[PDB]
Amino acid sequence: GELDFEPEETRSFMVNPDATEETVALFYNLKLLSQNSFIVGQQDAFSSFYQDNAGDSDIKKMTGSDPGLLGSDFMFITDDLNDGTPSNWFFQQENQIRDDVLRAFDMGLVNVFCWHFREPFEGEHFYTSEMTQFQRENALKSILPGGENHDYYKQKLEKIASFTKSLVGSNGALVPIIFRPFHEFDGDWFWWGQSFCTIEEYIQLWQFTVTYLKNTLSVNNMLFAFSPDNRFFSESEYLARYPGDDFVDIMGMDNYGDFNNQGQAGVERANQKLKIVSDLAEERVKIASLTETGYFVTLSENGAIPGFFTNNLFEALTHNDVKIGFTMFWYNYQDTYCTPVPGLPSANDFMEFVSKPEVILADDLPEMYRLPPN
Repeated sequence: GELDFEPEETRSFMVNPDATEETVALFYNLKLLSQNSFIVGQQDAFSSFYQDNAGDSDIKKMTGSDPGLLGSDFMFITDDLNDGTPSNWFFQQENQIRDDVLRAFDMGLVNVFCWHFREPFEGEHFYTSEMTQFQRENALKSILPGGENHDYYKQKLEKIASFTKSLVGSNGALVPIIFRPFHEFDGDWFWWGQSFCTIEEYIQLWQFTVTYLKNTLSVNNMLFAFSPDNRFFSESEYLARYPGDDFVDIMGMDNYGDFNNQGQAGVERANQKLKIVSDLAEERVKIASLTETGYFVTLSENGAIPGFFTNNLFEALTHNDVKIGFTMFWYNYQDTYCTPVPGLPSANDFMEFVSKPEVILADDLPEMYRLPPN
């Protein structure tokens, strides 16, 4: 693979040119490997398992290798009831997340965090179907400067910052994380969604958040990822609520709908939308990504899609010279899986997929946190 800039210049293409050396290396190495390959990871790979069969990650049970990327969530870390102490269940979750992230970094994996941020008035729900009309219509407005919950929101960012700056690997370096907040904002299922705020409000929230974390709180081990769901067909629509090249490192999208038993038509839609992201990332010197995907199987309800991984997902990720740094599956949980373990339908198909040269799991990860010389 080849890039149009030298490693030593990477800082000039980053939201935070003062990032730690390992965070700069992560940006460079993701951009470089995206020319012809991509990392595959999974949300909660070290703590959430099909049928709660704990031990190795399900991807390692299946393939023999851990995933190349671990997804985690700030949800429990920012809960109103997380008091930081050992008896507290939310703190126990925070500590387990921290241990899994440090384990991932020590093994060389990439770490991505999303944030299922419970709305600020009562702190109980992030899904709009579960909150009141008043909460839906006013949650995001209330956290902007001038909003009645703005100081509350600053305190949540301060907790994200203190957690993030606490992540020290076994090598003594801070763990770089990709932070992907306010995702899927083109849908209506979260309170930061498009029916509940204007374009200007969403962009103001994004810019305030990046600047407060990077500048006020001096968080230097973070890359920033922007990701709608799949509700666009053009560059202009993808960019509708984009906060600007000074505020985004990773251009992502989430896509389950085009894979949900939609045939080759859905595969084509998924590839076309990812190509838009990939084209914009090439033009703006960003990293592109399919930040969430999967086809969820619950054997008492539905079955696997024949050739899903090899013929559907892989084709969408590669056809027409798509360039992405990584993709991530959602978690496996109880009787529902989106990556198989041995003996389940889609296991062979998954093996064929992960054997493709483009796919990078833990065993074939580059040294992502070392910058090569010029």
